[PDB]
Amino acid sequence: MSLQRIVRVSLEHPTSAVCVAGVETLVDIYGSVPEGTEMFEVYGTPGVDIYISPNMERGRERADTRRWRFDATLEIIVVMNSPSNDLNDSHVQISYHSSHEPLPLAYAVLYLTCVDISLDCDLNVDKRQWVWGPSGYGGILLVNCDRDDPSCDVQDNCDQHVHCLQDLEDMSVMVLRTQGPAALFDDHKLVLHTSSYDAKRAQVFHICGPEDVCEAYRHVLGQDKVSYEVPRLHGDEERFFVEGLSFPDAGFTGLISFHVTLLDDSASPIFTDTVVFRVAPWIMTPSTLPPLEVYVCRVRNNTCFVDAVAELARKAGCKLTICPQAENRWIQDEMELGYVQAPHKTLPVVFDSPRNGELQDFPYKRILGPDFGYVTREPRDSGLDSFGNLEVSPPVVANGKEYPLGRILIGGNLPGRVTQVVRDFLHAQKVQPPVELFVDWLAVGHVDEFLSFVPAPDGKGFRMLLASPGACFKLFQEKQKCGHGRALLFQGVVDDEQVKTISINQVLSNKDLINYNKFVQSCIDWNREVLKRELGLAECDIIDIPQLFKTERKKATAFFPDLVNMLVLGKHLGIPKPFGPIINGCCCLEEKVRSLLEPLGLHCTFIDDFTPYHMLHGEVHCGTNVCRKPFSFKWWNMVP
Amino acid sequence: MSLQRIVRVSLEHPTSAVCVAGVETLVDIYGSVPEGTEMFEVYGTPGVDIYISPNMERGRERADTRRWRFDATLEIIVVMNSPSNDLNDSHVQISYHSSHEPLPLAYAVLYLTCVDISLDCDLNVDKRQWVWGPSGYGGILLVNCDRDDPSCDVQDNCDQHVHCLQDLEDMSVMVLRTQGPAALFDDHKLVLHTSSYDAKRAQVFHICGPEDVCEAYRHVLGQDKVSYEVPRLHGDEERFFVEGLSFPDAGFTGLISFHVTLLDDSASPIFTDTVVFRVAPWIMTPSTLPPLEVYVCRVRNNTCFVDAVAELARKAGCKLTICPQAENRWIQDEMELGYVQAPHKTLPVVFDSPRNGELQDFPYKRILGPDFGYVTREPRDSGLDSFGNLEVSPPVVANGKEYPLGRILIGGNLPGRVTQVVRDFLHAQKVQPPVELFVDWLAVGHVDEFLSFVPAPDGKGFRMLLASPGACFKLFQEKQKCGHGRALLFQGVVDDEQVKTISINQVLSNKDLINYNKFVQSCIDWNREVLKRELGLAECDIIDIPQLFKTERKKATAFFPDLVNMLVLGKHLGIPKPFGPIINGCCCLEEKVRSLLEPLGLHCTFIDDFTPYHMLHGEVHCGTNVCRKPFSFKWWNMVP
Ligand SMILES: *CC(=N)NCCC[C@H](NC(=O)c1ccccc1)C(N)=O
Ligand SMILES: *CC(=N)NCCC[C@H](NC(=O)c1ccccc1)C(N)=O
Ligand SMILES: [Ca+2]
Ligand SMILES: [Ca+2]
Ligand SMILES: [Ca+2]
Ligand SMILES: [Ca+2]
Ligand SMILES: [Ca+2]
Ligand SMILES: [Ca+2]
Ligand SMILES: [Ca+2]
Ligand SMILES: [Ca+2]
Ligand SMILES: [Ca+2]
Ligand SMILES: [Ca+2]
Ligand SMILES: [Cl-]
Ligand SMILES: [Cl-]
Ligand SMILES: [Cl-]
Ligand SMILES: [Cl-]
Ligand SMILES: [Cl-]
Ligand SMILES: [Cl-]
Ligand SMILES: [Cl-]
Ligand SMILES: [Cl-]
Repeated sequence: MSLQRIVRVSLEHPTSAVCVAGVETLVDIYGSVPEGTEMFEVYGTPGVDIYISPNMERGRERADTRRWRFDATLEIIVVMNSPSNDLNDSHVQISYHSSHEPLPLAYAVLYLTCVDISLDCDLNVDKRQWVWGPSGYGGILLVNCDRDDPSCDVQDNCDQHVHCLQDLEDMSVMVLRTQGPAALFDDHKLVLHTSSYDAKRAQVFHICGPEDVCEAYRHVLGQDKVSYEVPRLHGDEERFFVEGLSFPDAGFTGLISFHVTLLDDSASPIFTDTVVFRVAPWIMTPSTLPPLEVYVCRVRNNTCFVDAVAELARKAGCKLTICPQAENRWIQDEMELGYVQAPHKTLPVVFDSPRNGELQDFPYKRILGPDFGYVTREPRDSGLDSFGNLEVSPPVVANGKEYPLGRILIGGNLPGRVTQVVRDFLHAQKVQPPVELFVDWLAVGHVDEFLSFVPAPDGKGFRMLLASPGACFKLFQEKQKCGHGRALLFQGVVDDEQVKTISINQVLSNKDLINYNKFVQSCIDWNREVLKRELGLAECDIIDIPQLFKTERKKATAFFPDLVNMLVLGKHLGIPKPFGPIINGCCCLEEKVRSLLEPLGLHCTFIDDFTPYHMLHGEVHCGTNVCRKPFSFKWWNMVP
Repeated sequence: MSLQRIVRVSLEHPTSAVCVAGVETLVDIYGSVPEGTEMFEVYGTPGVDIYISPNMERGRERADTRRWRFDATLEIIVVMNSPSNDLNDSHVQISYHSSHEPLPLAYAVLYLTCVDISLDCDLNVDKRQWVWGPSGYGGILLVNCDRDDPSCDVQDNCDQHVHCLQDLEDMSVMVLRTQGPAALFDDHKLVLHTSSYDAKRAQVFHICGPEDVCEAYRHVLGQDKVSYEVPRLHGDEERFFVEGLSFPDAGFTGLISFHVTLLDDSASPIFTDTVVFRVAPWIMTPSTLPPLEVYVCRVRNNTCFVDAVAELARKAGCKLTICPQAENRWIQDEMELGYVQAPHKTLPVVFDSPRNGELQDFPYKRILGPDFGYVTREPRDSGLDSFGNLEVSPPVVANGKEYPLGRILIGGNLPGRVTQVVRDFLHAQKVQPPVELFVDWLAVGHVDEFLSFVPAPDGKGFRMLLASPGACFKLFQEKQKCGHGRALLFQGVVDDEQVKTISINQVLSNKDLINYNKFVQSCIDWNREVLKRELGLAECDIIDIPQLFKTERKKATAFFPDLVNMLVLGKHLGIPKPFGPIINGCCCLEEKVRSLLEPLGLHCTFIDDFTPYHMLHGEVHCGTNVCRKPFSFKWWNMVP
């Protein structure tokens, strides 16, 4: 199951074959044996393993211990597991014998120069193929999309040099052992190389001075450099550092091959070794994971929303990053905070939306720190649904398959959508197979407007919450059956243009509003069945949250503040204050929200956001982004 | 495991839902039930199946036989397995009851209009995915690369019409059943469609008059036509005929999807059905299969070679197609005769080489008959190895995997080849994973110059024959040991420029020739080990044929006529007459060839081809092509 070579010898002159350590070499002869050959012996220098074996069966046996009856169906295998100290310091001798004369009929001498050449980085086996699963192997290469060097205002993938002392942590090591006699390399070339396609996807740096000098990490393989001649500057081992340049995309499967080759120019190759890296994909974090940093804007009239986000994220231990002006508020539409995982350094990565104009400068300026990669996709042609539309589910099981990193959720329409480049990126990450949903019926049309996952220690670890006009129907009808129909919804709120205060009786007896909410619930029910199919969830995990919808056209906006589309930080969730019907001094919508959520251990704190948001078609989740702790499950044993 | 719909009803007004036959519909309500609801009954029109089931377990039970205690965790499923005869001719009625008053509290009525819509072609299940293996399913679509219509000088894929009466045999049927009430279609649209990418890869024709009129096969889906409105011209069933336009290539995985959709414009879709075709790949035929037609040229000085090919192919029952002038001889370099298989009509297909100049007109003019497809690949940039370099192995087992259609064999060099477009085509056929070999050392450099498979009822059904200078070494040395060293090789042959007659002693004692043949055998041994690894063959299946090699440069031509590179037609093989050393009135090389081949039942007939060929670097196989009977093993259950 190893490399096989056939080196033939001649009874006229000895041969000077060069072999590679560990590789087997079949030994045969040009022409025929002596005329009266009946037996043969074979002998080898210490450190030269000689085995005899029939060509039919595959059982090996030491060959230098007896005089073998001659048989053309036998074959001799020579293996040198250790490199030679000097050229041709070992040899094999085959003598042919007959019972007629006592002396050997003929000799066949083969001198051997053994060289130990191997290229290895981190062999997680064939070493030339990448296989998925817990029993899989292969090296992982990152993309290095961050800024570790403070001198640069640009990305770390752009420089052909390495002018940072800790940027090397983002790269992958690759050791080339080249043990053997030095004079051999006066006759043979050592060439590292890679295909031009892979060369345009990653860069390799040789080392000329260990661990101290930035100029010593000499760039040897890049966009135009497809091959390089390793001078063996350190002796029997050369260290290389490879950094990826791109993420898996529509045309890039995600595998790059690096080869080393020994050439005989005084060129003809006699040995080649390969190493295959897989570019680690971009992984999204659903709301079920523990949060790390909460992001929120501060706009010309954002006064108490920031304070509420602060005093409510301090219960989950978050960093509370704040933006001074946002050039305007929608911090959840411009960026999505995922990560890329490696067995040495897993770093979080921001994905920048092509929905630009307000926060278009925030990610590439003040979000890619030392360990914070940056990736973005802009189409050549336009985005209307963007990263409010992009969410991720918890780990699920559906269609027989298991999704331990969840599935991606984006919206669209069935008969005709998010731009094709973003779709291609998400589908090419291959680790969270996306599920395209129906969101085109909403005004802005983002998935997070009707769907939100929440952690709950029961059932499946989480609950999927869906907005449901029928839930509000049931709640308002059951409250009417008590006599509180004259309770008003928008009663307690700072009214500037005096949004008209509607009552329960007015809402329930408004035919157009009720029919429009029935249509909205039919859309949400279609999405609900698609979610149950593609995520394998039951009604035990699905909770309906009461929510009505306004409209000024054929598309849907929220009637009162959207209860779903909330900020979910582990045990604490910030929900938009619905300003519902006050029945006993407390909002009945808030009472229903508590009755639905707090039995799951969560604590619901409602934020007044009627003036800052919900009048520009957004809620707290629309104004708050968050990055989360990566999954414990590693992405390589995923068997897609 | 079917499509799931949720249709909600209201206690205020009945609903008029339209459902699809076989599809389940969950029935719920907007808002809450009556105030004192304790029980409920459900009733359905004959032909309406109503089941009750808890939302946790998945056991169904008929629901219209008792009065059920009310439970919000129960759900009712409505299924109509048969289409309706008139609009809303069936209905479901849900009554809510209490033990307090004897009459029902409220009713909920849902009228149903059932329509049976289904698109099916040949469902070999999900019907939207193509899976490999004996337990796999999916439809097969051909490419229709032949000329069934005599009126056209061009291919059958080029016309947008169908002006042939038997070209339809090459297409694939696709039936769309649309049973239901006719008035429904006054309100709903029926749309067939496909993605523009798939639209550029295949064409679809609707039918407007059965089996008689060519103009009735109306083109509905093509390069620009991505959607079409089916008028239901025949009633409850429409027939479509789809023909493929391309083979699987680097950018085309080989799958095309056709969808049908029911729209509600008085548009909103409520049902969509899909059908996925796989384009059948191009399959090559190795020499082990029985032959059908032998092809050979007739050139200005080809006198007895054609006669020998004729009188030697008449033993295997071949058609013996002859070319009058070939515009010059290399009929094996211009074309490769494979086939494309379908469950209805498997047709042979020629693959035209980009090596043009001599026979560039033969395939597209006089080889694509009624059932003879044509495919070709020309690069935008040049071919130097072409279709002498392209061969195919018998079914093998290697690397654990099983190759029941064999593997493709093409030549090249390791450190740097056949053009990339041909490589991409062969690799994209996906059914015979190619093995790139080392052939760059030869003058013309074709795989068939040193490798040939032959049928033999023993071992594995076949024997791989490799040219070996060492075999000729052994033969000439064993003949020297008798005293026939003064026997001459090129003795009996028509000598015009008097090729010098060499003897065995002169050949064996020529140091340059012997060393060059040793290098040649080392190359062939590298290829031999690669073949043993990639085909899983042992020495029991490998036979070495004696062959020496000339040279006027650093590349290799044949010394005497190449014994391998022969015409293999089942039990009969035409071998080039080697004109070897005559020892007892018979050529000793022919005696060795017989001793190696005839014990396998084969019969060796040698053809004088020294003047026609072997002086322009070719042998009988270089001047003879052949198509063979397709494999009995079908390509769809191949599990690549
Ligand atoms: C949850 C979420 N991401 N919501 C997005 C906020 C909607 C926003 N709409 C506006 O800014 C707007 C307000 C008033 C008039 C016109 C537009 C958007 N375009 O995404
Ligand atoms: C087995 C096979 N396909 N052989 C190919 C024939 C070689 C041919 N060479 C010539 O025609 C030639 C003759 C004399 C001088 C220069 C070229 C070819 N080019 O393929
Ligand atoms: Ca750098
Ligand atoms: Ca870095
Ligand atoms: Ca942006
Ligand atoms: Ca770093
Ligand atoms: Ca998002
Ligand atoms: Ca046609
Ligand atoms: Ca045809
Ligand atoms: Ca051609
Ligand atoms: Ca036909
Ligand atoms: Ca061929
Ligand atoms: Cl050798
Ligand atoms: Cl893709
Ligand atoms: Cl509901
Ligand atoms: Cl308030
Ligand atoms: Cl409905
Ligand atoms: Cl390909
Ligand atoms: Cl041999
Ligand atoms: Cl003769």
